[PDB]
Amino acid sequence: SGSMEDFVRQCFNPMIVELAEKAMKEYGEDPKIETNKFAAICTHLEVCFMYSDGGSKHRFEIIEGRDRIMAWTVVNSICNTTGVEKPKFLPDLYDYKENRFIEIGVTRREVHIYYLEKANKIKSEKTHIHIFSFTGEEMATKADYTLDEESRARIKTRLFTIRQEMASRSLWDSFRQSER
Ligand SMILES: O=c1cc(-c2ccc(O)c(O)c2)oc2c([C@@H]3O[C@H](CO)[C@@H](O)[C@H](O)[C@H]3O)c(O)cc(O)c12
Ligand SMILES: [Mn+2]
Ligand SMILES: [Mn+2]
Repeated sequence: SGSMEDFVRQCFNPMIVELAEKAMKEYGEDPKIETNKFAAICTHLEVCFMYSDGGSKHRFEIIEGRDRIMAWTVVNSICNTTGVEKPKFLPDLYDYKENRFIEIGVTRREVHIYYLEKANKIKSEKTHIHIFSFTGEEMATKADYTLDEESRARIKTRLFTIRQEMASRSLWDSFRQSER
């Protein structure tokens, strides 16, 4: 789906597109062939960055996007300084205000299905899950949404805009049905 490749390179900042290309090739996947997955990885990374800008200065440490050594440097450091237990898998963010790791989900499916999958693969009581969709729906652990409605609205409106531009290019149907 090379027209989706064109969309991704036009839609996302070059720093995001470059990181997503690297991430896919690390798993032997070709961004030029799995173009729907490339778009999905760019979207999740953009959401993670928008979320980290969503509250007070330095509220959040970003873990997603970092090379593995630096990501685990951030996590092991945080788990020595704040004493919070050590996750088995790298989470997306750490929230200094609530003293918890956050896992961010972005889904073309239903939020409840994706929430349960994240909860099950995580198996760690401490990690806060926040799920976004392209349709305006969000859902978070204990209905605790972490950010104010205005910052969440920026994220939800950004995902809608992406869905709308995909739809105008007849890319949305394939993209929505690509997720597994
Ligand atoms: O770097 C990666 C990061 C993640 C990823 C996904 C969700 C998160 O919440 C998350 O923190 C990280 O997913 C990747 C996937 C797949 O990306 C699909 C769409 O994001 C997912 O639906 C699939 O399950 C994934 O395997 C690849 O194929 C390749 C990759 O390099 C990556
Ligand atoms: Mn992640
Ligand atoms: Mn995530």
